[PDB]
Amino acid sequence: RVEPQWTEEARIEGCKPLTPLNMTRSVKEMKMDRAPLGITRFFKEVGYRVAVKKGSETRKNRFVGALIEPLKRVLERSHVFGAWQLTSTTPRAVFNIFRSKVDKAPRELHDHYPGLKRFYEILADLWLKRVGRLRRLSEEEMAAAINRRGTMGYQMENRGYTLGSYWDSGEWRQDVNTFKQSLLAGTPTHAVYNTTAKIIQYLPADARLYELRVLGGLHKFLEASDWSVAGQGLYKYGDRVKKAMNATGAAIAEDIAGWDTKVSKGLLTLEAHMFCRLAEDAEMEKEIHSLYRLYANPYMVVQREIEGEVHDVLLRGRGQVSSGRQPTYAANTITNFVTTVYGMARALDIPEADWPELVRSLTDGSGDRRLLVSGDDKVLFLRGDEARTYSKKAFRYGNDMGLVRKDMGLEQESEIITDVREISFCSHQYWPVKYGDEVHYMPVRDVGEIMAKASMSGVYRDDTTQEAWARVQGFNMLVNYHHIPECRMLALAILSATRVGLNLKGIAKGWMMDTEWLRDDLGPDTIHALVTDGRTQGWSQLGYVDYSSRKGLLLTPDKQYKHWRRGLKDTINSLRVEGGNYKDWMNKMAVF
Amino acid sequence: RVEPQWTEEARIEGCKPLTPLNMTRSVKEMKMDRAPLGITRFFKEVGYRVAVKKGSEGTRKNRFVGALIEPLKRVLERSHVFGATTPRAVFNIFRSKVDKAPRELHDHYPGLKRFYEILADLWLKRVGRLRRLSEEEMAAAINRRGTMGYQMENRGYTDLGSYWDSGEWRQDVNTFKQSLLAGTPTHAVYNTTAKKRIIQYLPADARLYELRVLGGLHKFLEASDWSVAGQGLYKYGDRVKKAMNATGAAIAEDIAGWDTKVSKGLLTLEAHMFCRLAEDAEMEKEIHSLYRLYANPYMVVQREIEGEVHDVLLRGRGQVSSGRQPTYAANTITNFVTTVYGMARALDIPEADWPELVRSLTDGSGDRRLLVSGDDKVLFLRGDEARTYSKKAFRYGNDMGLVRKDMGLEQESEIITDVREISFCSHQYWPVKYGDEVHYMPVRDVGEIMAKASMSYRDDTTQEAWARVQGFNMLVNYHHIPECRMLALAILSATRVGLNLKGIAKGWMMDTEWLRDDLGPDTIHALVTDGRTQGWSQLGYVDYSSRKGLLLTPDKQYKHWRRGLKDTINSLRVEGGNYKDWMNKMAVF
Repeated sequence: RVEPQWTEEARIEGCKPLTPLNMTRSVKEMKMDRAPLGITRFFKEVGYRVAVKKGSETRKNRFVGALIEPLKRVLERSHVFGAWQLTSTTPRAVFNIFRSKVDKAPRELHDHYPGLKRFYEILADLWLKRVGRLRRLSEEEMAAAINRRGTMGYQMENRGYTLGSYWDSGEWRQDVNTFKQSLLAGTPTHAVYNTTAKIIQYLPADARLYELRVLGGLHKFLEASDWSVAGQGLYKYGDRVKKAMNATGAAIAEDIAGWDTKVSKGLLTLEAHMFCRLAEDAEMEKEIHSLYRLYANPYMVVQREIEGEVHDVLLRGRGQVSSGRQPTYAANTITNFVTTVYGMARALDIPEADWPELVRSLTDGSGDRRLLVSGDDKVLFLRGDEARTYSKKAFRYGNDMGLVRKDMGLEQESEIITDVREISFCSHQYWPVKYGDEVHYMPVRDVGEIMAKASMSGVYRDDTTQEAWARVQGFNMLVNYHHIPECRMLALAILSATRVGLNLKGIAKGWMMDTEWLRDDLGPDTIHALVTDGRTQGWSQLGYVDYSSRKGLLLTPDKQYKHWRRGLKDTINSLRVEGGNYKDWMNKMAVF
Repeated sequence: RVEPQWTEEARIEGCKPLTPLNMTRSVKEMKMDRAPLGITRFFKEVGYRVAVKKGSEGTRKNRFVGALIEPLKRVLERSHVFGATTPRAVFNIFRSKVDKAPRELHDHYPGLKRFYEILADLWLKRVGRLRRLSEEEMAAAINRRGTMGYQMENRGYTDLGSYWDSGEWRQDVNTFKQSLLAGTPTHAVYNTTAKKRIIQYLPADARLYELRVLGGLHKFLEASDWSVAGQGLYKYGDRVKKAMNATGAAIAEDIAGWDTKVSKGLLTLEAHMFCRLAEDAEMEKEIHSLYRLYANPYMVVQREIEGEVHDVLLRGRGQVSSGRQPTYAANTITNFVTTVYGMARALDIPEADWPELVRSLTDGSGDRRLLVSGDDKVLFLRGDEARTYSKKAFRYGNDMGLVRKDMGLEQESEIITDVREISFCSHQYWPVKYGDEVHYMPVRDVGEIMAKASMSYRDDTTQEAWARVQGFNMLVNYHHIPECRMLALAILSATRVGLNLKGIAKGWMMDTEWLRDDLGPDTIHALVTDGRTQGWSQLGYVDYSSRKGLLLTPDKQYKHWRRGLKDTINSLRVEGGNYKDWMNKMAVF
């Protein structure tokens, strides 16, 4: 049907264009048994196979699901609970979703690249003074970050055991090394992204290792900058927000709808060029620029159903951001920060001569302008009069680049936030909680979502791997939500109904970062050392949210709520295995 | 006066001789001017400098710990080993402790080569080849607070840890790698430190080199049931008790001054075994070249003759150095092999049966088990194979130059039966009940325990952190000793919450994961009984009837100390500091 046609990529002065590489080698590895059908709008098709693969995986946890069963009435009536009921998605839906979310052409033609280039450079200059050059990741740094439970792709489905399994075999070593030769020469292998739906776009197991080896060092600057929250956990997000409000007073927190599909190849060029000025050696400079030649103009495969014939459809795009690659989070955060500050300076009449200082003040954390970035999520903190000017003028600079704000008019003025408790960052709001003599702001979300992710899971041994997965969520719920009464009561029930001495740290190694507090000997002072650095101690000093705020996103202490609390004891015992080493009631650690 | 080493270095069939290296490069870095005096008997003198420097140090009593255990000083001195530098006196120590010629001539080398090889063969099949240590791996093991040596003291470098981060060691170690690999090695003279026991340390450049090649020896010792490398003192007891239950009779003999009694011939079987275990052929040259400096070494020691202090250069042969990363690993394997060889020769174990002995011992199967840690061992045998070993085996040791401490040269070994009287790593191991489980936990003279916590002035927030670190250690390893738990709890109550426990004093301490302010009873449970127990009320003690001798008795002075522990804690408490709630409420008053 429709055949794709798009505007030519604009070239940017002082930048190296990300020219496409010869991808004839990688398309060999897919084997389409037919010719294109051309039903896509942005993505040009190359061919379709027939019923080569399907997409399957998700069960409710017996331990968590039984503890929150008495609560299922209130959670569904007043909260976002049960909104994750989605069977293994049929290939028709994965196509209509791919056509209505990713089949969009980014805006690659706009005159904001000159200003955006200098902001990328000014950030690159500050980075080199205070952190240094981007050092490649060694073999030990990769292993700590790799997702051990990952599929290696159809392209290496034939090779053998399937990611952690092949990290121990040792076959990954020359994989990454053979890919350096393939990419810089321009004939890369295994460079077609795979598609999964639950649209995540993932690559084979190696090259991920190449990306992590070359672009995993971006983590250092984000940790060292007051505009990023890399490394720290949710329990520290709130006090960061409260610090920025006290200096500014007005906050603008806007989302971009489908950020991954709205990044242009030009932004991807200004990115590489910034990371080239950060590379350690000249060889690394070629490695970053050659990798972004594959990052831009990608190739991928998607399925469809078309009333009978499940197909395997290869497609190619331009300049879009890959959902499943590891170092994407770092790049997204940097390129968001840059695009946002550029529009801010353009709206506040900040002359270019003051731009080198603006980036330093924002990275150091001084001045009437503070910012907080984390992927597609940002909160801009500004002074009262500066925030009103940002509201009436700044959206024109975002819309030129193709970044349209979600649930808002194209030229609608930004909403100025006054109550710090109305600031949405990393899907959570932040409410004040009393810790002894100190008050800290702690992540609050709809309780329904919280409990839904603790119950809805892929397993490796069903039970006793499911039990371990239950208390691992129990520990997470106690560390990050001990201030919500419902979540501590549950977390302590989960910890009481699950066995002492399971492979907690060993299981869920890929997803779980900061696993230091995932141990059976955890106690109240463990959370204290995270929240207030140990300056507090005791269950009696671990505070809760205000009573007046125990509503809305959080549960109300009504008759149904009391009934669930009453039944928690019995349910814990109904879950306990005969003669298991079960910790004492962790529920005796909250006053009834 | 005379220097007649003339012990005619032995030759071993099938081994590469440890030929001496050209040390003309290293002696220049010593800047020696005067002529030898030749007071040494084994070590050959080359020259001495004049009073360039001396030695200064501070062994100070911790204000925090010392004040807590002061009411106990009366009884600790009456009944225990409590209360226990001059360049002149450093020399006369080194003359009576190190200035001894090792026995290099004996015909036990053929049999010892095979045992070195057959263990080298099992290790290749069960572990693999010896892999060099990466730079990260080197960091996790370096002692950050160490001197870099007199040769590099002039550079301005104040301590090893700070200039380990500079990265300039990489150029230092590679350039030094060329010298050692093909003659005229640089920075190759060992330097000496007093320890009131002469420590022999090598410059920071070489320390990193030996760690890069021979640091991976740790792994092989972790895979074998005859080492305790890696595991903490809280796991030593149960390892001893497991061996007793299969054998019944134990023999624990110490060698007096083991470092000074190893011969170069043993160092040749050492190097060659590690050469048979090296990953590549280049590593083989690296291990052998390093053992060319290890054998026939050079070193400088101070002395005071007629009121003149001198830096006296000397040279020996085939002795083992204290300050090396691979020395503990080597000394353990070397101790293991010389021991098993003697046991095979005394129990009449055919040479055709030796490959199974070394496997049974590594796997931990049979009526024959061994426990090795540096110069320390306990040989576990059956009741009647222990009677044969006691009467016949010392002759094989005495031939190799390894004479037993405080025993007759040919005196019969003493066969031990009571598990609680076995001595491994300066500790005995008494049975303690952890709920329904019983585990053997390390005991020792309490006088020696509490002394080390006191390091026996001035204060510093590192002196406070050093007391808290000693208090967490005392609580994990000696909570069964009642007095040590009370002291450990008193230390934890009088030390502030939130110091840099893990950061400072970390270099000597290994496995510091439980050094944390949120420690609690189940932290010790997860160590002793893998978490199968829980709660203070399940953290057991030694038998009351055994609260005597090595341990304190609950007499009037002990109770008096207990009463006064409350006020002493407070008297130490800084105003307005976050002090962990009385960790002493966790014991019965």
